[PDB]
Parts: sequence; C-alpha cells; structure tokens
Amino acid sequence: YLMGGAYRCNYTRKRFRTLYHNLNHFPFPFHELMVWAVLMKRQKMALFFWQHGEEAMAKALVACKLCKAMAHEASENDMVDDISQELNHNSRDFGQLAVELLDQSYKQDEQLAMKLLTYELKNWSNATCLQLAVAAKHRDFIAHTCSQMLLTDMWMGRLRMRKNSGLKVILGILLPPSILSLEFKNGRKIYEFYNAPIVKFWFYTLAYIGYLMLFNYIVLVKMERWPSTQEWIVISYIFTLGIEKMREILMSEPGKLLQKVKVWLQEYWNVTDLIAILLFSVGMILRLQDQPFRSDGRVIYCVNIIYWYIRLLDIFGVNKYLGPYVMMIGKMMIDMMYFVIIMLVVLMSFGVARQAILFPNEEPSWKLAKNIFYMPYWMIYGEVFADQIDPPCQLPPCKTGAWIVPAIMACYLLVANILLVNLLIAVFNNTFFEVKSISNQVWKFQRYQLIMTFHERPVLPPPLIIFSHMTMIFQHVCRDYGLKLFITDDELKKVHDFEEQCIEEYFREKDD
Amino acid sequence: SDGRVIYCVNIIYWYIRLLDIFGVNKYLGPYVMMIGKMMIDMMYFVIIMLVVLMSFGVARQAILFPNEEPSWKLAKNIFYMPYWMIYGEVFADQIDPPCQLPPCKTGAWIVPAIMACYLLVANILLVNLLIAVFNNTFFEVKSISNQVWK
Ligand SMILES: CCCCCCCC(=O)OC[C@H](COP(=O)(O)O[C@@H]1[C@H](O)[C@H](O)[C@@H](OP(=O)(O)O)[C@H](OP(=O)(O)O)[C@H]1O)OC(=O)CCCCCCC
Ligand SMILES: COCC(CCO[C@H]1CC[C@@]2(C)C(=CC[C@H]3[C@@H]4C[C@@H]5O[C@]6(CC[C@@H](C)CO6)[C@@H](C)[C@@H]5[C@@]4(C)CC[C@@H]32)C1)COC
Ligand SMILES: COCC(CCO[C@H]1CC[C@@]2(C)C(=CC[C@H]3[C@@H]4C[C@@H]5O[C@]6(CC[C@@H](C)CO6)[C@@H](C)[C@@H]5[C@@]4(C)CC[C@@H]32)C1)COC
Ligand code: NA
Ligand code: NA
Repeated sequence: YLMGGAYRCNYTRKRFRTLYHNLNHFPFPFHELMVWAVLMKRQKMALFFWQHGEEAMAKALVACKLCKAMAHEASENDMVDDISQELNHNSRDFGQLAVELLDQSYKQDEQLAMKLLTYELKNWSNATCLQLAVAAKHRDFIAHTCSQMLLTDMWMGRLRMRKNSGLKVILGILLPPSILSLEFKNGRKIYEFYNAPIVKFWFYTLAYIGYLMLFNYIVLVKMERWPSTQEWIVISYIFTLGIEKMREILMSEPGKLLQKVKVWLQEYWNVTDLIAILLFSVGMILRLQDQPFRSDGRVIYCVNIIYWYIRLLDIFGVNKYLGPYVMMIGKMMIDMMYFVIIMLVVLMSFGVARQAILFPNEEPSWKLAKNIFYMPYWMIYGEVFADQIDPPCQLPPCKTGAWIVPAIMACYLLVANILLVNLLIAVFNNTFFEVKSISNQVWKFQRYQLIMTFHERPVLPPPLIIFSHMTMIFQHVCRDYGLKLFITDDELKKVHDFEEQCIEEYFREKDD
Repeated sequence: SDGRVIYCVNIIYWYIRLLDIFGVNKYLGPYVMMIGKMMIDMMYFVIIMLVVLMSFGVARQAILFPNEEPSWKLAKNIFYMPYWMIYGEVFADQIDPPCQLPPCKTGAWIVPAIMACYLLVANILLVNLLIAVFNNTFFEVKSISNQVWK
C-alpha cells in the first residue's frame, strides 16, 4: 500500500504464504531489517543496516519512497506535524545517500554504473533502480549525468549514430533504402530501425506536421457541401487519435475503469486533447447540415486549429533548449496573470470614465459594455489616436467637462506603460535563476517519461495506426531492453562486488 | 532591372560588412560578438513567437474570409498583418471590420478576443522573458567576448 499500485512485496506471495502457513531463514536479512527500521522511525538503525548487505542503492531508494509515503499518510491523519517533518527529513537523507552513491559509482566506473541502474531486482518486485527513483519523484537522481546518458542510450535504440542524429533518422524514414547504411550495436535490420524510440518519435512528428498542413488547407480554402479528400484525412486522424487515447486509458495501471480515468486526467495535455477532440466532433457534426450550421462548424474548426497550432510546443519539448523555455513561459504566465488583474482594474476605471463623460444620452445597450474594454485596451499597444478620444468639439458643441478626458488619458498611459510594465520586467528579471534551474531539473526528470511513452507506443503513426489497432485485436485471441536488463549469476555477483567496493570507498572518502 | 536589384541586395551586404572594420575599436568589438551570441538566443525565442503568430493569422484569415479560392495570396495574409501588428501597427479597423452596413460574418466577434490574447502573449510575456534571458546571461558573454577580442 505504501509503495505503489504495481509493487508486490515478497510477504504476500504464494510461496511465502505457504511457508508461513505451517509455522526458516532469509537469504538477505539486512533487507528485512532495514525495512523494519524504516517502518518504525528508527533512523540510526536504518542507516546502520543500509551499509551492510547487497543492493545498497535499491535499499536507499525504497527507504526514501517508504518515508515519503508514511509522511503523506501521517499528514493526512492529522498527526502532531512533527512526525511528518521527521519523516520528510529521513526521506531527504536517504535520497541524498542514493545520489551520492550513484555519483561515486559513476566516477569510479561508467559501464558498471549503467549496469547498476538497469538490472532487474528480484527482491524488489522486479523493478530497476530507475523505476524506483521515478516512483519516488526523485528529480536529483534522474537528472544526474549517468542517468541522462543511460536515458540517451535507451532513447537511441539499437543504433550507434551519435554524431548528428535527427537528419539521418529523417533520411531513413523518407528513404527506406538508406536504412541499410547505418551502424548498429551488437531483414532484421529494418525491424531494429523501426522499433527505436527516436524513429517512432520522428514518424509521429512528420505525421503531425502533415496533419497541420492539411488542416490549414481545409480551413483556408472554401468548404463545399461535402468533405473533400483532405477533410476526410483530417477526420480520420482525429478519430484514430481518439481511439489511441482510449486505448491508453484502458491499459493504465489501476484495475478499475473509473480509477484509470483519474490517473490519465492527471496531466493537462490529456485533458486538453480530450476537450479538443470533443469540440472537433461537435464541429464535424454541425458541419454536415444546412448553411448556418455549416458556418458554425467552420468556426469551430478555426478555433480547433488554434489549439492544434499551440500543441506544437509539446513536440518542441524534446529539444535540449526548447523545453526549459516552455516551462519558464508557464511560470511567467502565472506572474503575468497577477499583474494583468491590476492593469484590468485601471483600464476599466479609465474606460468607464471616458464613456460616461463623452456620451451622456445613451440608452442601456450591450454596446456600452464593449466600449469600456475595447478602446482603452488597444490604446496601450500603440494605437493612441488622439482624434477618436477627446474629439475636437461649424464645430459641434463641446460636451460638459470634456477637457478631463485628455488629462485622465495622460495619467492612465503613464501608469500603464511606465509603471506596471516596468515592475513586471523587474519581477521577471529578479526571479529568473530559480525558475531556470527548476525548469532544467524538471525537464531532465521528464525525459524518462517521454522515452518510456514512446517505447510503449506502436510503430505506425496515427494517420495509419488503424492497422496496428486491428492486429492487437487479432493477437488478443492468442522486455529485453527499454525497461530492464536480465543478467546471469556471474554478472550479478560482479555487480554486487562492484557496489560493495563503491560504498566502502564512499564511506572511506567521507571519513577522510 | 534584375542586375540592378542584385546590386541593391549586394549593397546591403557591403553596408553590413562595416562591423569588421569597427572591430578594431576597443569598445566596438566585444559589443559585436555579444550581438552574435544574443542572435542565437533571439532565434530560439523567434521560433516560439512564429508559432503563435501563425496560429492567430490562420484563425483570423479563416474566420473573416470564408469564400476564397486557393491562391498564393492566402500564404501572404497569414504572416504579413500579424507580424506588423506587434510592432505598433494595431489598426483596429482593418482587423475585425465593423460589419447600409455590410453583413457580419458568422463568428466575427472572436477576432478581437483572439487579438487581445495574442497581443498579451507576444508583447508582455515573450519579449519580457527575452529581456530577462539577455539580462541574466550578460556577464559571462561580456567576459568571453573581451577575451576573444584580445
Ligand atoms: C518539424 C520539426 C518540429 C519539431 C522539432 C523537433 C524538436 C527538435 O528540434 O529536435 C531536437 C534535435 C536536436 O538534437 P540533436 O540530437 O539532433 O543534436 C544535438 C546538437 O547537435 C547539439 O549541438 C549537441 O551538443 P550540445 O547540446 O550543444 O552540447 C547534442 O549532443 P548531446 O548533448 O545530446 O550528446 C545533440 O543532441 O533534432 C534537431 O533539431 C536536428 C534537426 C532536426 C529538426 C530539423 C528538421 C525539421
Ligand atoms: C440592444 O438593446 C439591448 C436590450 C437589453 C439592454 O439591457 C441592458 C441591461 C443593463 C446592462 C446589462 C446593459 C448594458 C450595460 C450593462 C453594464 C455594464 C457593466 O459592466 C459591468 C462592467 C464590469 C463590472 C465590474 C461593472 O459592471 C456591469 C455590472 C455592468 C453591467 C453589465 C450592468 C448591466 C448593464 C444592457 C435588448 O432588449 C430588448
Ligand atoms: C493565383 O492562383 C494561384 C494558382 C495556384 C494555386 O495553388 C494553390 C495550391 C495550395 C496552396 C499551395 C495554395 C495556397 C495556400 C497554400 C497554404 C498555405 C499553407 O501554409 C502552410 C503555412 C505554414 C505551414 C506550417 C502550414 O501550411 C501550407 C502547407 C500551406 C500551404 C502552402 C498549402 C498549400 C496551399 C495555392 C495558379 O495556378 C493556375
Ligand atoms: Na508603439
Ligand atoms: Na501607431
């Protein structure tokens, strides 16, 4: 219950249940001893038990996750609020121990360090160290150099092209004969090329670019009574994308259909995609009707194309420099919202004053609510036309107190364009280093999720993914790498010896 | 006439090449190299602004004119007016015209709202973030430029 949905402790297995039914020993006693010390808030005992035995990094990550879960449970049940602080401190200590051990292992030997993070852990419900670190939301562990290089190796697949990627992958996708010219890591070459995560990502990117081109074409030119070929291709793309989203919902982690909906709705992109697909379905339904409903469907298409243009930032978030910038944009959006509230108050004040002064004989109409916001808002973006505001009133009679409007305009412009915008620039300037560092760490953490979700995806892009969906139905009646790495007993022994050497060297260096 | 036009483009280049001569002054060389690096940063932010601009332009062109034959003038109206709009030319009669009066197009009230959102994003968020980026990465660039010039 504390670890997660997919975790399976050895105590609840059928073999241990049968052994405990008629009541031996434990192969690794320090695992159970450290779990006991962690569950009972004995930090010194847990730290003593951590450095004895094998799988030190796995024990550190498991202890960090357990302490975090216990802190959350204690804070939920209104404890003394000092237990929660102690548990959070314990979790931070164990996370720091894991990070320092990883740093020592990577500094000593690199290949064995990578082998440490991917080999399957039989004692911990068959989960690698990367999965334990991700399940603990440990951002400083995934953002380490060794974890990043391992993720790059997983992302590149079975290819060794490391000089200039992307262009060669694009050439291979566009020229299938050009595939048999790339070096591979130690017929089947095509299967290894089309199953790498990077090739799947570029296939999806090219399909999305073509879909955007077709959407622009169908909205720009005149729409006839019945959909043209490009409109049918766009509708097919939307339908297959919706089917793929439903398939991803179905194969989530929880065992209930209603519970998987919440977990899938955790991310904002999924919610926005669902809303956009529903809106496109409504617009397509309204499009196949008479003329006014056809126009309404066309307008819905235009709004939807705004969203699908905006969604290119998700694709851009794979570049090393275009992901942190997008997350910085997100946080600066919150700050800009606060300052927009104040500017809106000032703008409403000026607009109401000018509208009331200049036009004193207006009947109640909804056009009054438009003149308040429209002109003062366009005024602060350079459209400061001084004949439309305070007109020179042969000449028409001057309204009573119409000389106040230019003075109020001067004060409003001085406040809006010299004070608030400069203060906003200062706010963005003095809170940039922290936001930049946080964005870098979060992007390096989410690289793992990107790689995993493109490793689990099918090969064909959504325009022609309907073939891959039918094969799953046909195979319904019937991880060597990418997730784990299975090794023999000699390799396991060598890994254990290397880890013990690393931890004893780390403690010796710390003491010295 | 074609040769004359090529001459005009070439004169642009030969005017730009005065920075090579300016790079002998003690204070006008480091500034040019700083300009070079800030050009790379400005390229990154130009990509994002271009995405936003294309979205708004396509939306406005599709909403306002629904009976246009396929022509290369469509590809011009997307980039032209939204690009000149963010440099102070925010003429509100050319965009969302007041439609004696001609009939109002279906859903033509969305264009000013989209314009407001687009202006707020382009002129308050991205440019201020670019100013912050230039501001917080100036000391290192300045020192590197001084060393490289020397
Ligand atoms: C339509 C596309 C829109 C979505 C764009 C999709 C998002 C996107 O832009 O891709 C990112 C990727 C760039 O990364 P890519 O692997 O190709 O190359 C990186 C680049 O060469 C850096 O200079 C390297 O060192 P550093 O960082 O300076 O230290 C870095 O090495 P490392 O540190 O990793 O070991 C390299 O990774 O691909 C391209 O843009 C190449 C042209 C292909 C795209 C151009 C053709 C379209
Ligand atoms: C074309 O003819 C229209 C007619 C119906 C006319 O009804 C009128 C009823 C009052 C109403 C809704 C109208 C115009 C100004 C409207 C104000 C604008 C204000 O703005 C807000 C702005 C921001 C707020 C903070 C302050 O108030 C409103 C509370 C305020 C506001 C909405 C009060 C309501 C006013 C229209 C049709 O019927 C046959
Ligand atoms: C004067 O008459 C011209 C006529 C030839 C007309 O051909 C038309 C063919 C479609 C084409 C090339 C035309 C106008 C809009 C064009 C779109 C603009 C889009 O912009 C881009 C913008 C940015 C992209 C991201 C999205 O798409 C295009 C993929 C898109 C684009 C280039 C698709 C192609 C469209 C012209 C002459 O023949 C006798
Ligand atoms: Na201006
Ligand atoms: Na102007």
